[PDB]
Amino acid sequence: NLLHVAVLAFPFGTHAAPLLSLVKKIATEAPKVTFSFFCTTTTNDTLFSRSNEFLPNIKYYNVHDGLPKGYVSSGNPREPIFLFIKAMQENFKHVIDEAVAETGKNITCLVTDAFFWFGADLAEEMHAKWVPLWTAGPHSLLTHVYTDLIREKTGSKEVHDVKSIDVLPGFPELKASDLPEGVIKDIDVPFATMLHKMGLELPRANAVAINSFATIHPLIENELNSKFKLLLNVGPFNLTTPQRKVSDEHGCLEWLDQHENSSVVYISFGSVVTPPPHELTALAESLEECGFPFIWSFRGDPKEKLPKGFLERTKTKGKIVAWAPQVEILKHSSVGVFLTHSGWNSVLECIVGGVPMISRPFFGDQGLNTILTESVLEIGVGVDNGVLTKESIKKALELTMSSEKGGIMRQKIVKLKESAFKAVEQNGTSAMDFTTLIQIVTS
Ligand SMILES: O=c1ccn([C@@H]2O[C@H](COP(=O)(O)OP(=O)(O)O)[C@@H](O)[C@H]2O)c(=O)[nH]1
Ligand SMILES: O=c1c(O)c(-c2cc(O)c(O)c(O)c2)oc2cc(O)cc(O)c12
Repeated sequence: NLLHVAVLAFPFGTHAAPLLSLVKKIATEAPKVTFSFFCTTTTNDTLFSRSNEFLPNIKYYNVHDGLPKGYVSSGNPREPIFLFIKAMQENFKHVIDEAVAETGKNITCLVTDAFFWFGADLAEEMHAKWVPLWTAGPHSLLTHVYTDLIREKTGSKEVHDVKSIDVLPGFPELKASDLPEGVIKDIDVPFATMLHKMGLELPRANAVAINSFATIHPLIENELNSKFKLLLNVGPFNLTTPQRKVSDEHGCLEWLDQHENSSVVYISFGSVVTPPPHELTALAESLEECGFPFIWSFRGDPKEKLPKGFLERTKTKGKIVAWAPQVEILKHSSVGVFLTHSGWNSVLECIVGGVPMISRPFFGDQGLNTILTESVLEIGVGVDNGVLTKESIKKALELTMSSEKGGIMRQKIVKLKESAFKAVEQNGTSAMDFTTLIQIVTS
Protein backbone atom coordinates (compact mmCIF):
# COMPACT_ATOMS: atom_id res chain seq x y z
CA ASN A 1 0.00 0.00 0.00
CA LEU A 2 2.04 2.93 -1.31
CA LEU A 3 -0.65 5.39 -2.43
CA HIS A 4 -0.27 8.90 -1.00
CA VAL A 5 -3.01 11.56 -1.36
CA ALA A 6 -1.93 15.20 -1.07
CA VAL A 7 -4.83 17.52 -0.13
CA LEU A 8 -4.48 21.25 -0.81
CA ALA A 9 -6.97 23.39 1.08
CA PHE A 10 -7.88 27.09 0.76
CA PRO A 11 -7.44 28.64 4.22
CA PHE A 12 -10.14 31.30 3.85
CA GLY A 13 -13.93 31.19 4.05
CA THR A 14 -15.79 27.89 4.18
CA HIS A 15 -13.38 25.86 2.04
CA ALA A 16 -10.98 23.87 4.23
CA ALA A 17 -13.65 22.24 6.41
CA PRO A 18 -15.81 20.94 3.55
CA LEU A 19 -12.69 19.69 1.74
CA LEU A 20 -11.51 17.99 4.94
CA SER A 21 -14.90 16.35 5.50
CA LEU A 22 -14.87 14.98 1.95
CA VAL A 23 -11.32 13.71 2.56
CA LYS A 24 -12.28 12.07 5.88
CA LYS A 25 -15.17 10.24 4.23
CA ILE A 26 -12.70 8.85 1.69
CA ALA A 27 -10.01 8.19 4.31
CA THR A 28 -12.10 5.97 6.61
CA GLU A 29 -13.05 3.92 3.54
CA ALA A 30 -9.38 3.41 2.59
CA PRO A 31 -7.41 2.86 5.81
CA LYS A 32 -4.37 1.66 3.83
CA VAL A 33 -3.94 4.87 1.82
CA THR A 34 -2.01 7.84 3.26
CA PHE A 35 -3.59 11.32 3.31
CA SER A 36 -1.75 14.61 3.80
CA PHE A 37 -3.79 17.73 4.49
CA PHE A 38 -2.16 21.07 3.66
CA CYS A 39 -3.34 24.43 4.90
CA THR A 40 -2.13 27.25 7.10
CA THR A 41 -1.20 26.66 10.75
CA THR A 42 -4.14 28.81 11.81
CA THR A 43 -6.71 26.94 9.72
CA ASN A 44 -5.31 23.51 10.64
CA ASP A 45 -5.31 24.39 14.34
CA THR A 46 -8.99 25.27 14.01
CA LEU A 47 -9.56 21.97 12.23
CA PHE A 48 -9.03 19.51 15.06
CA SER A 49 -10.61 17.14 17.59
CA ARG A 50 -13.97 17.45 15.81
CA SER A 51 -16.56 14.68 15.29
CA ASN A 52 -13.89 12.43 13.76
CA GLU A 53 -11.37 13.40 16.46
CA PHE A 54 -8.74 11.79 14.29
CA LEU A 55 -8.12 9.32 11.49
CA PRO A 56 -4.85 7.35 11.59
CA ASN A 57 -4.18 7.88 7.88
CA ILE A 58 -4.66 11.68 7.90
CA LYS A 59 -1.68 13.91 8.77
CA TYR A 60 -1.80 17.73 8.74
CA TYR A 61 0.99 19.97 7.42
CA ASN A 62 1.21 23.75 7.53
CA VAL A 63 1.76 25.64 4.25
CA HIS A 64 3.42 29.09 4.62
CA ASP A 65 0.83 31.89 4.75
CA GLY A 66 2.77 34.57 2.84
CA LEU A 67 2.54 37.08 5.69
CA PRO A 68 5.53 39.29 6.67
CA LYS A 69 6.81 39.02 10.25
CA GLY A 70 5.00 41.38 12.58
CA TYR A 71 2.13 41.75 10.14
CA VAL A 72 -0.95 43.75 11.09
CA SER A 73 -4.09 44.41 9.08
CA SER A 74 -4.54 47.92 7.67
CA GLY A 75 -5.76 47.94 4.06
CA ASN A 76 -8.61 45.42 3.88
CA PRO A 77 -9.45 41.96 5.26
CA ARG A 78 -8.63 40.67 1.76
CA GLU A 79 -4.98 41.67 2.20
CA PRO A 80 -3.91 38.42 3.89
CA ILE A 81 -5.78 36.43 1.22
CA PHE A 82 -3.91 38.25 -1.55
CA LEU A 83 -0.62 37.68 0.29
CA PHE A 84 -1.48 33.97 0.53
CA ILE A 85 -2.33 33.71 -3.18
CA LYS A 86 0.99 35.40 -4.05
CA ALA A 87 3.32 32.52 -3.20
CA MET A 88 0.88 29.64 -2.69
CA GLN A 89 2.08 27.52 -5.62
CA GLU A 90 5.69 27.46 -4.44
CA ASN A 91 4.76 27.23 -0.77
CA PHE A 92 2.48 24.25 -1.34
CA LYS A 93 5.35 22.55 -3.19
CA HIS A 94 7.63 23.26 -0.24
CA VAL A 95 5.35 21.82 2.40
CA ILE A 96 4.54 18.88 0.11
CA ASP A 97 8.20 17.86 0.37
CA GLU A 98 7.78 17.50 4.18
CA ALA A 99 4.97 14.97 3.84
CA VAL A 100 6.79 12.93 1.18
CA ALA A 101 9.94 12.97 3.32
CA GLU A 102 8.03 11.92 6.42
CA THR A 103 5.85 9.20 4.84
CA GLY A 104 8.53 8.03 2.45
CA LYS A 105 5.93 7.84 -0.31
CA ASN A 106 5.50 9.99 -3.41
CA ILE A 107 2.17 11.70 -4.10
CA THR A 108 -0.18 9.59 -6.23
CA CYS A 109 -3.26 11.86 -6.20
CA LEU A 110 -3.62 15.60 -5.69
CA VAL A 111 -7.01 16.54 -4.23
CA THR A 112 -7.37 20.31 -4.17
CA ASP A 113 -9.79 23.14 -3.79
CA ALA A 114 -10.88 24.01 -7.35
CA PHE A 115 -9.48 27.52 -6.71
CA PHE A 116 -5.99 25.98 -7.03
CA TRP A 117 -5.62 26.15 -10.81
CA PHE A 118 -1.98 25.08 -10.57
CA GLY A 119 -3.21 21.61 -9.60
CA ALA A 120 -3.04 20.39 -13.20
CA ASP A 121 0.62 21.36 -13.65
CA LEU A 122 1.55 20.27 -10.15
CA ALA A 123 -0.16 16.92 -10.69
CA GLU A 124 1.62 16.50 -14.02
CA GLU A 125 5.21 16.98 -12.79
CA MET A 126 4.49 14.62 -9.88
CA HIS A 127 3.04 12.00 -12.22
CA ALA A 128 -0.13 12.14 -10.12
CA LYS A 129 -3.85 12.52 -10.77
CA TRP A 130 -5.60 15.85 -10.13
CA VAL A 131 -9.03 15.92 -8.51
CA PRO A 132 -10.16 19.50 -7.77
CA LEU A 133 -13.22 20.18 -5.56
CA TRP A 134 -15.45 23.17 -6.31
CA THR A 135 -17.11 23.89 -2.97
CA ALA A 136 -19.81 26.19 -4.40
CA GLY A 137 -22.71 25.74 -6.87
CA PRO A 138 -22.72 24.44 -10.45
CA HIS A 139 -24.03 27.74 -11.75
CA SER A 140 -21.14 29.89 -10.45
CA LEU A 141 -18.60 27.34 -11.71
CA LEU A 142 -20.10 27.40 -15.23
CA THR A 143 -19.87 31.18 -15.09
CA HIS A 144 -16.15 30.94 -14.33
CA VAL A 145 -15.64 28.42 -17.09
CA TYR A 146 -17.31 30.93 -19.44
CA THR A 147 -15.25 33.90 -18.29
CA ASP A 148 -13.40 34.36 -21.61
CA LEU A 149 -16.57 34.12 -23.69
CA ILE A 150 -18.42 36.44 -21.31
CA ARG A 151 -15.61 38.97 -21.58
CA GLU A 152 -15.78 38.74 -25.40
CA LYS A 153 -19.48 39.51 -25.81
CA THR A 154 -19.10 42.42 -23.40
CA GLY A 155 -18.42 46.06 -24.18
CA SER A 156 -19.23 49.26 -22.30
CA LYS A 157 -22.99 48.72 -22.20
CA GLU A 158 -22.53 45.28 -20.64
CA VAL A 159 -20.10 46.56 -17.99
CA HIS A 160 -22.46 49.44 -17.14
CA ASP A 161 -25.51 47.23 -16.54
CA VAL A 162 -27.00 48.57 -19.78
CA LYS A 163 -27.23 45.33 -21.74
CA SER A 164 -27.59 41.94 -20.08
CA ILE A 165 -26.08 38.59 -21.11
CA ASP A 166 -27.40 35.11 -21.88
CA VAL A 167 -24.65 33.37 -19.96
CA LEU A 168 -26.42 30.51 -18.20
CA PRO A 169 -29.03 28.01 -19.46
CA GLY A 170 -32.31 28.20 -17.53
CA PHE A 171 -31.27 31.50 -15.94
CA PRO A 172 -32.63 35.06 -16.13
CA GLU A 173 -30.55 37.42 -18.26
CA LEU A 174 -27.60 38.63 -16.18
CA LYS A 175 -26.42 42.14 -15.44
CA ALA A 176 -22.65 42.64 -15.03
CA SER A 177 -23.22 43.56 -11.39
CA ASP A 178 -24.83 40.12 -10.91
CA LEU A 179 -21.81 38.09 -11.99
CA PRO A 180 -19.61 36.45 -9.33
CA GLU A 181 -16.96 39.04 -8.55
CA GLY A 182 -13.86 38.77 -10.73
CA VAL A 183 -15.59 37.56 -13.89
CA ILE A 184 -16.34 40.95 -15.45
CA LYS A 185 -15.59 43.22 -12.47
CA ASP A 186 -12.09 43.71 -11.03
CA ILE A 187 -10.41 41.08 -13.18
CA ASP A 188 -7.24 42.50 -11.67
CA VAL A 189 -7.13 41.42 -8.03
CA PRO A 190 -5.24 38.14 -7.39
CA PHE A 191 -8.52 36.43 -6.53
CA ALA A 192 -9.96 37.11 -9.98
CA THR A 193 -6.77 36.00 -11.77
CA MET A 194 -6.89 32.77 -9.73
CA LEU A 195 -10.50 31.92 -10.71
CA HIS A 196 -9.95 32.93 -14.36
CA LYS A 197 -7.03 30.49 -14.59
CA MET A 198 -9.12 27.92 -12.68
CA GLY A 199 -11.79 28.09 -15.34
CA LEU A 200 -9.23 27.37 -18.07
CA GLU A 201 -7.37 24.56 -16.29
CA LEU A 202 -10.24 22.42 -14.88
CA PRO A 203 -10.79 20.55 -18.16
CA ARG A 204 -7.38 18.93 -17.54
CA ALA A 205 -8.44 17.35 -14.24
CA ASN A 206 -9.02 13.60 -13.95
CA ALA A 207 -12.39 14.62 -12.58
CA VAL A 208 -14.03 17.67 -11.09
CA ALA A 209 -15.91 17.06 -7.83
CA ILE A 210 -18.57 19.49 -6.71
CA ASN A 211 -20.72 20.06 -3.66
CA SER A 212 -23.99 19.67 -5.52
CA PHE A 213 -26.47 17.04 -6.74
CA ALA A 214 -27.47 16.55 -10.39
CA THR A 215 -31.19 17.31 -10.11
CA ILE A 216 -30.76 20.66 -8.36
CA HIS A 217 -30.71 21.98 -11.93
CA PRO A 218 -30.40 19.47 -14.84
CA LEU A 219 -29.65 22.06 -17.55
CA ILE A 220 -26.81 23.73 -15.66
CA GLU A 221 -25.50 20.38 -14.43
CA ASN A 222 -25.49 18.85 -17.95
CA GLU A 223 -23.88 21.97 -19.42
CA LEU A 224 -21.21 21.88 -16.68
CA ASN A 225 -20.67 18.18 -17.23
CA SER A 226 -19.72 18.70 -20.91
CA LYS A 227 -16.77 20.92 -19.96
CA PHE A 228 -14.86 18.33 -17.96
CA LYS A 229 -13.50 14.82 -18.43
CA LEU A 230 -15.74 14.00 -15.48
CA LEU A 231 -18.07 15.99 -13.23
CA LEU A 232 -18.78 14.24 -9.95
CA ASN A 233 -21.69 15.68 -7.91
CA VAL A 234 -20.83 14.51 -4.39
CA GLY A 235 -23.17 16.75 -2.42
CA PRO A 236 -24.93 18.13 -0.66
CA PHE A 237 -22.11 17.70 1.86
CA ASN A 238 -24.43 18.31 4.76
CA LEU A 239 -25.90 14.93 3.75
CA THR A 240 -23.05 13.01 2.10
CA THR A 241 -20.31 13.95 4.58
CA PRO A 242 -22.04 14.98 7.84
CA GLN A 243 -20.25 15.59 11.15
CA ARG A 244 -21.31 14.28 14.57
CA LYS A 245 -20.03 17.70 15.61
CA VAL A 246 -23.01 19.35 17.27
CA SER A 247 -22.06 22.20 19.60
CA ASP A 248 -24.77 24.29 21.23
CA GLU A 249 -23.24 26.11 24.20
CA HIS A 250 -25.91 28.79 24.08
CA GLY A 251 -28.90 26.46 24.07
CA CYS A 252 -30.28 27.53 20.71
CA LEU A 253 -32.08 24.22 20.11
CA GLU A 254 -33.67 24.03 23.54
CA TRP A 255 -34.63 27.67 23.04
CA LEU A 256 -36.26 26.84 19.69
CA ASP A 257 -38.15 23.96 21.34
CA GLN A 258 -40.04 26.53 23.42
CA HIS A 259 -41.40 28.15 20.25
CA GLU A 260 -44.18 27.20 17.85
CA ASN A 261 -43.83 25.92 14.29
CA SER A 262 -42.47 28.24 11.61
CA SER A 263 -42.37 31.18 13.99
CA VAL A 264 -38.67 31.95 14.45
CA VAL A 265 -36.43 34.02 12.18
CA TYR A 266 -32.86 32.70 11.91
CA ILE A 267 -30.28 35.24 10.86
CA SER A 268 -26.75 34.67 9.65
CA PHE A 269 -24.66 36.41 7.01
CA GLY A 270 -21.98 33.77 6.99
CA SER A 271 -18.70 33.05 8.68
CA VAL A 272 -17.28 36.56 8.32
CA VAL A 273 -19.52 39.31 6.93
CA THR A 274 -20.65 42.08 9.25
CA PRO A 275 -23.36 44.26 7.66
CA PRO A 276 -22.79 48.06 7.73
CA PRO A 277 -24.01 49.88 10.86
CA HIS A 278 -27.01 51.39 9.11
CA GLU A 279 -28.16 47.96 7.97
CA LEU A 280 -27.60 46.38 11.38
CA THR A 281 -29.73 49.03 13.09
CA ALA A 282 -32.40 48.69 10.42
CA LEU A 283 -32.58 44.94 11.01
CA ALA A 284 -32.31 45.35 14.79
CA GLU A 285 -35.11 47.92 14.81
CA SER A 286 -37.17 45.80 12.45
CA LEU A 287 -36.78 42.73 14.66
CA GLU A 288 -37.83 44.43 17.89
CA GLU A 289 -40.73 45.98 15.98
CA CYS A 290 -42.48 43.19 14.11
CA GLY A 291 -42.14 41.01 17.20
CA PHE A 292 -40.90 37.89 15.41
CA PRO A 293 -38.93 35.62 17.73
CA PHE A 294 -35.37 35.31 16.40
CA ILE A 295 -31.90 33.78 16.69
CA TRP A 296 -29.16 35.97 15.27
CA SER A 297 -25.72 34.56 14.58
CA PHE A 298 -23.81 37.81 14.98
CA ARG A 299 -20.16 38.29 14.03
CA GLY A 300 -18.49 40.73 16.41
CA ASP A 301 -19.42 42.60 19.60
CA PRO A 302 -23.22 43.07 19.71
CA LYS A 303 -23.13 45.52 22.61
CA GLU A 304 -20.87 47.55 20.32
CA LYS A 305 -22.30 47.01 16.83
CA LEU A 306 -25.99 47.00 17.70
CA PRO A 307 -28.22 49.82 19.03
CA LYS A 308 -27.82 50.70 22.72
CA GLY A 309 -30.08 48.57 24.88
CA PHE A 310 -31.02 46.19 22.04
CA LEU A 311 -29.77 43.16 23.96
CA GLU A 312 -31.70 43.95 27.15
CA ARG A 313 -34.77 45.13 25.24
CA THR A 314 -35.02 41.84 23.27
CA LYS A 315 -33.66 39.45 25.90
CA THR A 316 -36.85 37.42 25.78
CA LYS A 317 -37.72 37.86 22.08
CA GLY A 318 -34.51 36.49 20.63
CA LYS A 319 -30.99 35.22 21.14
CA ILE A 320 -27.81 36.79 19.81
CA VAL A 321 -24.90 34.42 19.62
CA ALA A 322 -21.35 34.64 18.29
CA TRP A 323 -21.81 31.29 16.56
CA ALA A 324 -24.68 28.80 16.24
CA PRO A 325 -25.46 25.15 15.35
CA GLN A 326 -26.84 26.30 12.00
CA VAL A 327 -27.38 22.91 10.38
CA GLU A 328 -29.57 21.77 13.28
CA ILE A 329 -31.23 25.19 13.54
CA LEU A 330 -32.36 25.07 9.91
CA LYS A 331 -33.79 21.55 10.37
CA HIS A 332 -35.72 22.65 13.46
CA SER A 333 -39.48 22.86 12.96
CA SER A 334 -39.75 26.18 14.81
CA VAL A 335 -37.81 28.13 12.17
CA GLY A 336 -40.04 29.90 9.64
CA VAL A 337 -37.41 31.82 7.66
CA PHE A 338 -33.68 32.16 7.05
CA LEU A 339 -32.19 35.62 6.52
CA THR A 340 -28.94 34.77 4.79
CA HIS A 341 -26.12 36.17 2.65
CA SER A 342 -26.65 33.09 0.43
CA GLY A 343 -23.26 31.45 0.80
CA TRP A 344 -23.52 28.09 -0.94
CA ASN A 345 -23.12 25.84 2.14
CA SER A 346 -25.87 27.84 3.88
CA VAL A 347 -28.11 27.52 0.79
CA LEU A 348 -27.72 23.70 0.77
CA GLU A 349 -28.20 23.33 4.55
CA CYS A 350 -31.37 25.41 4.25
CA ILE A 351 -32.67 23.29 1.38
CA VAL A 352 -32.27 20.19 3.55
CA GLY A 353 -33.86 22.05 6.43
CA GLY A 354 -36.76 23.03 4.16
CA VAL A 355 -36.91 26.68 5.15
CA PRO A 356 -37.73 29.64 2.90
CA MET A 357 -34.92 32.21 2.50
CA ILE A 358 -34.54 35.99 2.46
CA SER A 359 -31.25 36.84 0.76
CA ARG A 360 -28.99 39.88 1.06
CA PRO A 361 -25.79 38.92 -0.85
CA PHE A 362 -22.48 40.65 -0.11
CA PHE A 363 -19.69 39.31 -2.30
CA GLY A 364 -18.24 36.46 -4.35
CA ASP A 365 -20.87 34.09 -5.75
CA GLN A 366 -23.57 35.31 -3.35
CA GLY A 367 -25.33 37.49 -5.91
CA LEU A 368 -25.63 34.60 -8.35
CA ASN A 369 -26.83 32.24 -5.59
CA THR A 370 -29.59 34.79 -4.80
CA ILE A 371 -30.79 34.91 -8.41
CA LEU A 372 -30.69 31.11 -8.31
CA THR A 373 -32.87 30.87 -5.18
CA GLU A 374 -35.19 33.74 -6.10
CA SER A 375 -35.68 33.65 -9.89
CA VAL A 376 -34.84 30.07 -10.74
CA LEU A 377 -35.64 27.76 -7.80
CA GLU A 378 -37.96 30.30 -6.16
CA ILE A 379 -37.25 29.06 -2.65
CA GLY A 380 -36.32 32.50 -1.38
CA VAL A 381 -36.52 36.21 -2.11
CA GLY A 382 -33.92 38.96 -2.22
CA VAL A 383 -34.44 42.28 -0.47
CA ASP A 384 -35.26 45.36 -2.53
CA ASN A 385 -32.11 46.96 -4.00
CA GLY A 386 -29.95 44.29 -2.37
CA VAL A 387 -29.72 46.31 0.84
CA LEU A 388 -31.26 45.99 4.30
CA THR A 389 -33.69 48.79 5.15
CA LYS A 390 -36.62 48.82 7.56
CA GLU A 391 -38.73 48.90 4.40
CA SER A 392 -37.02 46.13 2.40
CA ILE A 393 -36.80 43.98 5.54
CA LYS A 394 -40.43 44.22 6.54
CA LYS A 395 -41.45 43.57 2.94
CA ALA A 396 -39.39 40.34 2.70
CA LEU A 397 -40.52 39.08 6.12
CA GLU A 398 -44.23 39.45 5.38
CA LEU A 399 -43.83 37.81 1.95
CA THR A 400 -42.04 34.80 3.48
CA MET A 401 -43.79 34.70 6.86
CA SER A 402 -47.36 35.91 6.30
CA SER A 403 -48.17 35.63 2.60
CA GLU A 404 -49.25 32.88 0.22
CA LYS A 405 -45.87 33.28 -1.46
CA GLY A 406 -44.27 32.01 1.73
CA GLY A 407 -46.20 28.79 1.33
CA ILE A 408 -45.35 28.29 -2.34
CA MET A 409 -41.72 28.91 -1.42
CA ARG A 410 -41.82 26.27 1.32
CA GLN A 411 -43.62 23.90 -1.06
CA LYS A 412 -40.87 24.20 -3.66
CA ILE A 413 -37.93 23.96 -1.23
CA VAL A 414 -39.61 20.82 0.13
CA LYS A 415 -39.69 19.26 -3.36
CA LEU A 416 -36.02 20.21 -3.67
CA LYS A 417 -35.18 18.71 -0.28
CA GLU A 418 -36.70 15.43 -1.38
CA SER A 419 -34.68 15.50 -4.61
CA ALA A 420 -31.55 15.90 -2.44
CA PHE A 421 -32.39 12.94 -0.20
CA LYS A 422 -32.99 10.80 -3.28
CA ALA A 423 -29.59 11.76 -4.76
CA VAL A 424 -27.87 10.57 -1.58
CA GLU A 425 -29.72 7.22 -1.23
CA GLN A 426 -27.63 4.04 -1.56
CA ASN A 427 -27.90 4.06 -5.35
CA GLY A 428 -28.68 7.73 -5.84
CA THR A 429 -26.71 9.92 -8.24
CA SER A 430 -24.48 11.43 -5.52
CA ALA A 431 -23.80 8.21 -3.66
CA MET A 432 -22.63 6.82 -7.00
CA ASP A 433 -20.43 9.75 -7.97
CA PHE A 434 -18.95 9.52 -4.48
CA THR A 435 -18.06 5.88 -5.02
CA THR A 436 -16.48 6.85 -8.33
CA LEU A 437 -14.63 9.71 -6.58
CA ILE A 438 -13.28 7.30 -3.95
CA GLN A 439 -12.07 4.82 -6.59
CA ILE A 440 -10.25 7.47 -8.59
CA VAL A 441 -8.63 8.92 -5.49
CA THR A 442 -7.56 5.57 -3.99
CA SER A 443 -6.44 3.75 -7.15
O1 LIG B 1 -23.57 30.73 13.39
C1 LIG B 1 -23.14 30.07 12.44
C2 LIG B 1 -22.83 30.70 11.24
C3 LIG B 1 -22.34 29.94 10.18
N1 LIG B 1 -22.15 28.56 10.32
C4 LIG B 1 -21.66 27.77 9.16
O2 LIG B 1 -20.74 28.55 8.38
C5 LIG B 1 -20.79 28.05 7.03
C6 LIG B 1 -20.90 29.25 6.09
O3 LIG B 1 -20.59 28.85 4.75
P1 LIG B 1 -21.28 29.57 3.49
O4 LIG B 1 -20.76 28.96 2.25
O5 LIG B 1 -22.75 29.56 3.70
O6 LIG B 1 -20.83 31.12 3.58
P2 LIG B 1 -19.34 31.61 3.97
O7 LIG B 1 -19.01 31.38 5.40
O8 LIG B 1 -18.30 30.88 2.98
O9 LIG B 1 -19.32 33.16 3.56
C7 LIG B 1 -22.04 27.17 6.91
O10 LIG B 1 -21.67 25.79 6.86
C8 LIG B 1 -22.81 27.48 8.20
O11 LIG B 1 -23.49 26.31 8.65
C9 LIG B 1 -22.46 27.92 11.53
O12 LIG B 1 -22.25 26.72 11.69
N2 LIG B 1 -22.97 28.69 12.59
O1 LIG C 1 -13.37 35.56 -0.52
C1 LIG C 1 -13.58 35.80 -1.70
C2 LIG C 1 -14.39 34.92 -2.50
O2 LIG C 1 -14.91 33.82 -1.91
C3 LIG C 1 -14.60 35.24 -3.86
C4 LIG C 1 -15.41 34.38 -4.80
C5 LIG C 1 -15.62 34.88 -6.12
C6 LIG C 1 -16.34 34.14 -7.06
O3 LIG C 1 -16.50 34.66 -8.30
C7 LIG C 1 -16.88 32.86 -6.71
O4 LIG C 1 -17.58 32.13 -7.61
C8 LIG C 1 -16.69 32.35 -5.39
O5 LIG C 1 -17.21 31.14 -5.04
C9 LIG C 1 -15.96 33.10 -4.45
O6 LIG C 1 -14.05 36.36 -4.42
C10 LIG C 1 -13.27 37.24 -3.74
C11 LIG C 1 -12.73 38.36 -4.40
C12 LIG C 1 -11.91 39.26 -3.70
O7 LIG C 1 -11.38 40.33 -4.34
C13 LIG C 1 -11.62 39.04 -2.32
C14 LIG C 1 -12.16 37.92 -1.64
O8 LIG C 1 -11.88 37.71 -0.33
C15 LIG C 1 -12.99 37.01 -2.35
